[PDB]
Amino acid sequence: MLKKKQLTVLDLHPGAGKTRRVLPEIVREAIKKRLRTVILAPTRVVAAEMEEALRGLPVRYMTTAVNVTHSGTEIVDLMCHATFTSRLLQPIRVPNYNLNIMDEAHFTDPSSIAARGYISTRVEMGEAAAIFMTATPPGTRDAFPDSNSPIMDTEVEVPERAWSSGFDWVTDHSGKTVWFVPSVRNGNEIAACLTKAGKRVIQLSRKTFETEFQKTKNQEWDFVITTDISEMGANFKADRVIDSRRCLKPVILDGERVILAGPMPVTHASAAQRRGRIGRNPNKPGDEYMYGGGCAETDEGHAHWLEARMLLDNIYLQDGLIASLYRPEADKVAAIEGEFKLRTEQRKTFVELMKRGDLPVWLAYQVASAGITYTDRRWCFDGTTNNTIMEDSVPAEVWTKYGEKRVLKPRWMDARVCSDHAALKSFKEFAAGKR
Ligand SMILES: CC(C)c1cc2ncccc2[nH]1
Repeated sequence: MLKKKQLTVLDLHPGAGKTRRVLPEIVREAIKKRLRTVILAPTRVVAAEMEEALRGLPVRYMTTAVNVTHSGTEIVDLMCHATFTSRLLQPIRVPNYNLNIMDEAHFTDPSSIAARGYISTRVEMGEAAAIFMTATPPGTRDAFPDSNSPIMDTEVEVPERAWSSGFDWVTDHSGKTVWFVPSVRNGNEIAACLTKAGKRVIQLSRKTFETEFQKTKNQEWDFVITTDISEMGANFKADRVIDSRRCLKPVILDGERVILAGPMPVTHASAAQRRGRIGRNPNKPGDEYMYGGGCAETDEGHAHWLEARMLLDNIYLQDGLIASLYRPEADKVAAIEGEFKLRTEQRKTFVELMKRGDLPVWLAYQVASAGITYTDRRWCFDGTTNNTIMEDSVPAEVWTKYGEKRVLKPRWMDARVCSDHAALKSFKEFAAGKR
């Protein structure tokens, strides 16, 4: 696996031991061969679990999710997928790793796709080796892979709104359920319905993940309501998964705005990972998987792959060369390598709008490419009235950095900046010049 010019896909089924058994063996061999190695975790939660599995081995943890005293003797680095892509974009030198290991390599967030693209290009060039660890590599068509113990799979109508009758099976259960919803707003409604029925519910999403996931270990719960983020190696002591089989799809329309289309079907890879949360204990057969729709290849034309090309076009590889997307996911976007390459000052603005501004990649690119500087927020207010952002069915308003009350009406509208209350609160703070 460790030879230069080789990319291996470690596709053992979910729960087969890729992280706790195989990963430490790979790391020991890499250290024996003096290979400068990077290990990429999808989340801070997975980074902390990796430290437990690799404890005793000389690994430099480039994350505050682990409190360790590094010796300075480490040639193996561990960081999140997003951190790797961020450091590549910034004017910080990233070592040319001889071995690149990505855990939960199916992650479809733009920084994860860009990291696979950069790594696979280095391997293709003959410069490095790579190992992508996932039960569901890109283009997998099997939503029902093997498990540690038999699973009871049942196709059934799953509620996506509060209900008063017709779904007794949901609440009659006495175990612990993990329920995948298509959005934070949809989970809020289902959680409120379950709480009204006497259930103890924890909600998980990208922005709350680390904090709320700790509650699944610290307190008793009946349901965990989560978005697709729990497909990335989140483990639960549960006996049932309820899966809506739905997700939202960001779509760029006329190259001018981004909408959150759907809810629409998940991919086979996502369905297999949602199901993969249960059937993990060989001593507990009969965990249930209830699924409420079919699968489809909804990653085709999904904005994350176009956003990954915007990131890769702005990462130095060698002279004017630009990294390609990883071959099995390269057709998900119709884009020319290099079309989003920015000049030095516009590139720095694009990076700061993502890193400090916390803007979606597509929106950060529109602002930087228009020649606007990071702190200039006039674009948040000079769009057409069809770009007015609404709060509780009335236009959202903020006090500008000049002390003037204005309606939020961005020049470019990206639905992700107002997808839920927390996102809109963050965007209002940005529009006001507060970061
Ligand atoms: C634990 C945190 C503070 C951290 C460690 C580290 N090492 C190298 C480069 C960046 C780094 N960040």
